[PDB]
Parts: sequence; structure tokens; C-alpha cells
Amino acid sequence: DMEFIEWYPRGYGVAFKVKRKILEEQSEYQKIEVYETEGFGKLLAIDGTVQLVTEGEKSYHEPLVHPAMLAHPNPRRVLIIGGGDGGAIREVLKHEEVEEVIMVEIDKKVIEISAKYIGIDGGILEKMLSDKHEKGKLIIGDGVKFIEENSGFDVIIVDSTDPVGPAEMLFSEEFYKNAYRALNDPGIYVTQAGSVYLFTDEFLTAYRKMRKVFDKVYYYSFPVIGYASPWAFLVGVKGSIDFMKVDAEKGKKLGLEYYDPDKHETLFQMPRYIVQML
Amino acid sequence: MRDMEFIEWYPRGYGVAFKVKRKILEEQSEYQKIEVYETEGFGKLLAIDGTVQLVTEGEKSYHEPLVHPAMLAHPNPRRVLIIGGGDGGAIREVLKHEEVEEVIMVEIDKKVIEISAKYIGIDGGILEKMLSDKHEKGKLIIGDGVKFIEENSGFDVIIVDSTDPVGPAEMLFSEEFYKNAYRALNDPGIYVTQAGSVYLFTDEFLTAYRKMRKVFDKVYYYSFPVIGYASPWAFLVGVKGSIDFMKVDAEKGKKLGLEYYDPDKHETLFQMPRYIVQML
Ligand SMILES: N=C(N)NCCCCNCCCN
Repeated sequence: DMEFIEWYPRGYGVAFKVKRKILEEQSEYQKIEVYETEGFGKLLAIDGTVQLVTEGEKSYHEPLVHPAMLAHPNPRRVLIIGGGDGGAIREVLKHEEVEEVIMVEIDKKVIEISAKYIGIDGGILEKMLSDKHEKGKLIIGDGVKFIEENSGFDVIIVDSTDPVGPAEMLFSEEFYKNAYRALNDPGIYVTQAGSVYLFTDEFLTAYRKMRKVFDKVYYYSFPVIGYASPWAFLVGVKGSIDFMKVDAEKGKKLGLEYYDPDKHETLFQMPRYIVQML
Repeated sequence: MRDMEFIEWYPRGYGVAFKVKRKILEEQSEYQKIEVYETEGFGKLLAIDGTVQLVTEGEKSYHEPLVHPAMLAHPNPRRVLIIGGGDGGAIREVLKHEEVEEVIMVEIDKKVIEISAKYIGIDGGILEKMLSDKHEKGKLIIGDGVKFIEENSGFDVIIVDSTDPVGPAEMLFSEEFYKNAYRALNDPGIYVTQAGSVYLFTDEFLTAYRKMRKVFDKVYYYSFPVIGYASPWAFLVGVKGSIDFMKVDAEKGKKLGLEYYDPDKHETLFQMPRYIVQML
């Protein structure tokens, strides 16, 4: 009767009954574990926290990727910071306009373990590790340092494990300034912002820093299976991007299971007390 | 282990856990097991048959969406019926609408009401007054909501805040009952009930949706991140008459000073996983 629990501030806990432990490894950056749960497939755990559960991860990767993609007029060049499990790039590649996607992940072990034991990327990670993927380019490196030197991205998506905590790319206005400069015109930057209820102060702090840097900023939430849902997301745009509208026509073709492009307006649910604190 | 923990396990082996300071109570009533816990960070936790009913710190995330959308969509909710709601959260919210003239609360387990009034106390004195039949608008009745609805009618709004549809409680999600609930409604009138965990009690949701669709003039579904329950939670709405649930009276909503449900962005109240929408 094994049990996996992740505790959050104020003593809230996300728990899963698990069948067996499959793998426990230590990388130069973090502890990586893989469990076979009872009703959610395989769970990827990084330093004791849920990265994803194979039977539910689409509830995270879909709202993280598609909203931004569908709100950009021509998302040809995309940057993903993190995304070691491969889920985000998989969703990104579903968009035909994409010509090139650069993925910068600092921990190679997360990528290899995910490709061999998680397997949600469909072969994208392996094809990328050998540098044989047509559109995807993998760079084992630091995402922050990368956008300091690189530009030309229509869409920037941050999906990181946060090795040194959330602050690295959330409380850094330096970082947001570099991200905005890295975006094409028009461009869109999107990132997960943590738990709506248990990470509220941080969420609000990132929102205000982004507000001064980008041309317009937005927030949204989504019920993510595996996390202390609802989960918050933050968006920052450069130039002509109206995040309140998505090309629903293009959405129908993605075969989404969670995010509903036809009801994009419902993506913005957010407790009133929080909205009032902005 | 170093501390005390409380967990509600749902299907699929998923659990909602709370670190607690200690267990304040456990009373096996005629109908169910009632327990109260002092949590480390969410106030007092009320549980029935092991399922979370509410945490005093965050319960408005349930009672606000359960009550106000329907209340705000109705042109004039003068007479209201609540089935269940022993804790008093629902009636508290209902009484915030000045159009309300009288409310009838039908709860089957009186223990739940007494325990709530003594160890929870989120009802702002309402439960006590009704218990001694002194409330000016609220009237309490200890019985089965399923039977009361067979001989009673004349309600602008009907709020069903029962436990999960598992046992005697199950009948509050049956067609026979929906049919009578429909008949009991004025024209226009609106019915609303909690409908279970969106991701884990999906069948409860889908089953009730179809049953309600067969009975009412129009049916709607919505969800809200309820603190303490598997998140998000589903809600089903049944309408009789011209009421468009997609619209609520925003000006009236302002006077309520809500903390969770936002009537200014009523459209956001309808989030729902695409695959579940596609199963309707
Ligand atoms: N599995 C669960 N936790 N279900 C909770 C909903 C049933 C209690 N409704 C009454 C809530 C208090 N108004």
C-alpha cells in the first residue's frame, strides 16, 4: 500500500497510491524518481515534487502551449526553456506553422530518464539527443543565460522543473527584460505560475514585474492533474497580440483533450479576491 | 510519523490531504459518521463518512459558486428551497440577497446541524435561530428532501447541497426526484446542485446531466476550484422558463462582496475539460 504525497504551504497535500517504484537516480542538479501509480500511469518526481503523471499530463502541457500558439498569427520559431519530459515540445510540434523549436534543458538526465521510462514524447527526445530531428533542436544548457544571447522567437514557453526554486525566472525582472527583447514583433511569452491558492503572493509578484516589462500581460488558470490545482499561468506579449482571442479553427485540428479553444474565455477563471489584489 | 494527517481517498487512488493539529470530534449519527478536525492551516475541517464537507478557511469557494450564480441569474428569487446544507454555509449566502422573503431548509441529519453550530459556526447565528424556530426568513425542517419535494412547490430557486450520491443521498440525483424538483419550481425558476469531482466523479456528473436534460427546459454545467475537495468541482443547473443562466445580474452581484465567485466575469465560471464536454 505505497503512498506518494507532495506537501504544499499551509499543510495541503497531493497524494497518490502507488504500485511500485521504478527508478531513483541522482543527477548533478536533482533527484529523479519514477513510480508506477495505481490510476494515473507513471509519475515523474523531481526532488519529491510531481513533475507529471503520464495519465493526466496533457492537462498541463495543453494549456501551457496551445493558448499562446493559437494567439500568435504565425508561430514559426519557438523557444522552450525546460520541458525535459518532452511533453511541451510534443504539443508545440502539432502546429504546422512551426519551422523550428529550440529546447534548452540544463539536466540531461531528466531528458534521458523521461525518454526511456516516461515515454510521452513519442520519440522526439531521442531524435533530438542525436541531433536528427527536422524541427527540434536540443541544447543541454541554462535557459536564463540562453535568452541573454539569443533572439528571434515568435513564442517563448517556460516549462522548467525549477532546480533552484521558482525565483530564478519568476522574480527576475532582468530575465523578463531579456525575454521581451528575445521575442519577435509580435511575440508572446508564457509560463506556468504555480498554485493559484498556495503560491498566490509569488504569482502576484511575477505578474507585476511582467506588467512593467511587456506591452500587455495576462493571467489564466487551469485544472492540472497532479498539482495543487487550480494552476496559474502568466502571459507577456510584445506588440500586436490579443491573448483574449485564439484561432479556434486551428484549434479543432489539434485533437485536444483538456484545453477547449472553442471556449477560450473560460481559460481566465480566477478567484475574485486574487483578481482584486492585482 | 512526526505529525497528524487527514486524507480523503477518491477513485483512481487520488488523495486530498491535510496536516491537522488534532481531531476535535467524531459522532456516529443515525445517518452517518460526523467528524471535526482542527487543521494546521485551513481552520476546522468538517467531514462526513470520511469525505470533506468543508474547511472553515476556504469554504466560501464552495458556497459562493453553489449559490450566487443561480441566485444572480434569477430575475427575483423571493422564495428559496435548500435541501441539505446542514453546516449553514449555503443559507448564509442565500440570505445575502435582499429579494429573499423566505427560505426553507430541509436537512435529514439534525446532528450535522447541531455539531456545525457548536464546532464550525460559519452560519453567523442562522442555524441556532432556525433550530428554535426564531429566524425571520429561514424555516428549518428535518426530513428527506426527496419526500418533501413530492408535496411542496412554489420555489423560485432550489439549491441541493447534499453529500455524494451514495446511498439514501443518491435519490437526490434520480430522475423521479428531478421530475418533482422541476414541478416544484415557479416559472421562471432555477435548480442547482453540486455534482461531484470533475475528474474523478465524472460519471456522477454525466449521469446527472443527462437525467436533468431529459427533465428541465434547459440544463447547464459549470465548475469551480473548491478548497478541500478534489479540484475542480462540478455543478449542474436546471431551468424552467426564460432564464438564461449564461447571464447574471452584475450590479446586484457587487452588493454581495464575494471573495471567490466573480459575477463580473461570469463567463469564466464555465471551464470544463474538452474530453468531458465531448462526452455529454
Ligand atoms: N467527496 C466530497 N468531498 N464531496 C463533498 C460534497 C458533499 C458535501 N456537500 C455539502 C458541503 C457543505 N455545504
